[PDB]
Amino acid sequence: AKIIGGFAVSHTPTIAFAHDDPVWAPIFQGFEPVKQWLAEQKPDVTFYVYNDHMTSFFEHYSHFALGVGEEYSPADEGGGQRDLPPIKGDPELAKHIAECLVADEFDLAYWQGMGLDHGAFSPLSVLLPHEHGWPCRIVPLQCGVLQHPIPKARRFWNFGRSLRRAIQSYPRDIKVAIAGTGGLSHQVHGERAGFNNTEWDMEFMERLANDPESLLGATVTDLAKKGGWEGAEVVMWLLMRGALSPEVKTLHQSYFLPSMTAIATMLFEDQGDAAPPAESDEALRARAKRELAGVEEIEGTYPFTIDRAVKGFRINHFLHRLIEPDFRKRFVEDPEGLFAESDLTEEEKSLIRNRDWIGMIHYGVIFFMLEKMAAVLGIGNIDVYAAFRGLSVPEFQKTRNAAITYS
Amino acid sequence: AKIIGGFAVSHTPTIAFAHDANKYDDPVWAPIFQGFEPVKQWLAEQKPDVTFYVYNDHMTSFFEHYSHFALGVGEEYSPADEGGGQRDLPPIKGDPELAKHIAECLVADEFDLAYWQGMGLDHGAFSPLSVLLPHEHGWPCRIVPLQCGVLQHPIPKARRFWNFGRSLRRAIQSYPRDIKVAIAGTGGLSHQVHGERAGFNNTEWDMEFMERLANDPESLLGATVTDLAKKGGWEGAEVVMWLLMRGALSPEVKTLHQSYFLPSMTAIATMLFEDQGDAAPPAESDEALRARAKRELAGVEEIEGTYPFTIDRAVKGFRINHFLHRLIEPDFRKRFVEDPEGLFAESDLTEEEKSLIRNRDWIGMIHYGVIFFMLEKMAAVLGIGNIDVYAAFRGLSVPEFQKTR
Ligand SMILES: O=C(O)c1cc(O)c(O)c(O)c1
Ligand SMILES: [Fe+2]
Ligand SMILES: [Fe+2]
Repeated sequence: AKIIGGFAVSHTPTIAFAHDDPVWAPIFQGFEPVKQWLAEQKPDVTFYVYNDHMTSFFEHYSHFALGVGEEYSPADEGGGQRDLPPIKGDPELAKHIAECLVADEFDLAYWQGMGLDHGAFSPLSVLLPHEHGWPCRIVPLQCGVLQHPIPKARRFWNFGRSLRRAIQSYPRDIKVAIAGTGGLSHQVHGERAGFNNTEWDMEFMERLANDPESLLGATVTDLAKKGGWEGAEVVMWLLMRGALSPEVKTLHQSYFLPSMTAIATMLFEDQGDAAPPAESDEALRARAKRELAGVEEIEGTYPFTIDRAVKGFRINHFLHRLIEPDFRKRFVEDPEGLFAESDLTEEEKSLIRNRDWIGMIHYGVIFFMLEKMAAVLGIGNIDVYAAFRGLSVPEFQKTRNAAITYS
Repeated sequence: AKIIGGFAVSHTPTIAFAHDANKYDDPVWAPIFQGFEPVKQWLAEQKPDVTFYVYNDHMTSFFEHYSHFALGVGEEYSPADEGGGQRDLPPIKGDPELAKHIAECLVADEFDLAYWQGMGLDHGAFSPLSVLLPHEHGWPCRIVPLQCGVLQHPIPKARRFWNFGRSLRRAIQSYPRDIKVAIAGTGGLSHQVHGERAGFNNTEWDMEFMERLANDPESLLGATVTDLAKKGGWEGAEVVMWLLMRGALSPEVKTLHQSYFLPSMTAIATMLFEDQGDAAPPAESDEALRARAKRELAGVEEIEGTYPFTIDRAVKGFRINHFLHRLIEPDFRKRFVEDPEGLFAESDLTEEEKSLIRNRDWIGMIHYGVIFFMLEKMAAVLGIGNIDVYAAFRGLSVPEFQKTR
């Protein structure tokens, strides 16, 4: 319910290839005014804004993909999975922001179970004591900055403005940290590959702390030019800085340009507000809940909200694979071998084994995986409907105008 | 540039099913198919070049990663597997150009999108398409599928679907090419297909909502999910997708057709609309729009050795980028090293895309249409560092290049 402040930090696979000297040591302590501040505050959760560099987001690619799931392992980036402990997520804070954001006409994606690559883990494993677990929980916002067109900077800034008061209206009194990673001036493709611009970096940083809104007119061009093509991903800093106070105070501001990137780092301390907010936090809580208010009075109905998807995820994911003609062939011949290899708990196993249709709907399975499972078992949709209504298929077809069957 | 009209239709898998079984003959399905004919033939006469196609996917191609407005930008689309194998239907061609133009306009109008390709279409798409268009090897037109995340709540507000169609019109209308575009809205009508409530319908609501959608759509925009699903069943609330297509037609439309059948779980319904032009020139011009639409990559052309990864690039790039993306699989990892020709002979890349890789032609891949992060994976897979890559991008040698600080 309260925002402690947000760190802007480069994410780079070189901070992770090596870490994991005359040239390194000066930036490792341009960093830790905030192993420090992440450890005296010890945030409950960190809203983490980053960019997947075409590892877990490619064939289907989103502009603002909120992470909603329980844990996040290291994405295998082509160099094997980096030995790190799975860091926890925060589904109910994830859910709550999704409700405020959609309510304020931001179109999200939601994702679960996919690796986090160096976009997240490289600066993390240097800001955070990651020896057996990580000191806080994570709400990853994966932005879509690589495949144009992409949201305008003003759209980034505004998302941040909404996100902030989405975190403020959260009913649990915890503290949250923001993190808009990425940047700064660099290009890593084309004949321009090596470009930098430190005359811009310094202006963008001083302006991004004391006057961000003068950055709201910047097109991709102005950005691509003043900082490299890939350096325009600092739209994600205008996101992060959006969710902080109007006025703030930089209690740190390091910067060093070694090999590939301008590696900078801005630490913000959240002041209070510019005034009370226009709409109260309960009236915001009211508005985020309006679309599904009193859905509880509908019976025999199990809304597939984020919380149900997280609870359902392992059995859902498992049953989703029936679309693979090879998975679904073992499912019929050697169901146990499939079970033993799964990561399905034992009631989940029983539910499928028993073909307990109504039980899966209660438990969290979404119908359309059962549609698939029915079809794989050569029993139609109708038998599932019948079994939902505790009726025999003939007693159920009596309730329809005609008796058709289908797969 | 020309929007001719728009139709609405259920995408029940029964339609697909009754088709493949060829039941244009039996008591039950015979009148239902006859309800599709007015849309069928309107399509066969108007001959649109593109159907922009609003549908929903049913946890097939969209599960572990799940977006609201997901624009198919790719070049062609095959039927998905739903646990029983792909149906027997030709792929259907896409329209990456118009997809790219629309993408452009919609982001300008502050719609956060997703782009996707390579992925099958499930009964959401091919169930009514199989019955509305002829297809013994060859669909009569192209499509731009818009896949809507209507299943995992919260989803966009009803007014946000409407508003989408509203920008979608101006975008489509502003496309600098003389083509006929039709607009499809699929899903519904009343039905609920999970839980103890399964079997629910409401014919009264279906009829109130279709006439309202037709003759007074803005009256629906305040509708919440709880309204829609109390009135129309849980999965019947997917009719916000009819709002969206209605959103991209004229304020007034000629409703040429309407049919209703309720054989089983689903109210199988259809509406054909004829577009009636704009009865007053709009508050932003076709040229003013296009300007505002490339606005942010305006003058990008003048930047040396910069190759933006726009959607035309991504579509050009897709087969090689997909091949180079599989290097995160540890099995694909090592065949790429132990038997590259075996991996090449099994792939679907042109011979040129193969050579560009065999050569490790770093800078020739960047201009072919390969994104750098796909090479960043390729370099570290094969032993090469990124150090030589950046240099090759400039023509410099590994030791000459490092001259920087
Ligand atoms: O059983 C049906 O009539 C039905 C099944 C579906 O999977 C579906 O998406 C639908 O709209 C209707
Ligand atoms: Fe990045
Ligand atoms: Fe549907």
